[PDB]
Amino acid sequence: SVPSQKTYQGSYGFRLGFLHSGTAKSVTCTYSPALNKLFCQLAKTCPVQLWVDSTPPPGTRVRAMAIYKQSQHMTEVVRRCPHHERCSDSDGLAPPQHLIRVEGNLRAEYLDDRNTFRHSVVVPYEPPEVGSDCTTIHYNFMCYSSCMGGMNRRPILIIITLEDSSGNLLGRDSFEVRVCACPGRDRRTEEENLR
Repeated sequence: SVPSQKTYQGSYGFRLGFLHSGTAKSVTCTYSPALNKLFCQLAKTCPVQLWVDSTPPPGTRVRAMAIYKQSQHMTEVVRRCPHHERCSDSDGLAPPQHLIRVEGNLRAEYLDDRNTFRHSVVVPYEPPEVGSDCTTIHYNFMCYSSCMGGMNRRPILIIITLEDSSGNLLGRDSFEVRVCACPGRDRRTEEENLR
């Protein structure tokens, strides 16, 4: 089967937000609203904001999962390539096979789905701190889009789900991601091509 990607704000008005990082050659992570696509370097910090209109219940969680964007590849589990899964760059929590990691959250849990074999990483939703209007999760993406035997140049979508304590859907949003050497240039290029 295939995870839903339908945008759904739900009862709490859940949606993502992204910083405005620009397209300088030196940028390590940058988001294109026109393409709904994040461009980032390998394993670098990718801040993703969570916005809500009202605070969901204690025990609410936030899950991230990757799927292939093209329909003909969508049933294939997105995973790290045969090189990266064996490079012993584990942070002690994330399984070496998982593309998506959460950085700096000791409560992050990594799931290998017993039925679909898909990977995901889930954290507790924390309401914004004092003087803050949103909550930010720092993600790392642990393979290049180009990795042979892995993503193999195929585009992927990251699905972020707000879920209750049982894992039921409360909200959903998504963005494409490209992991590449020069996110600034690739964003500029793809946006030009779009135009």
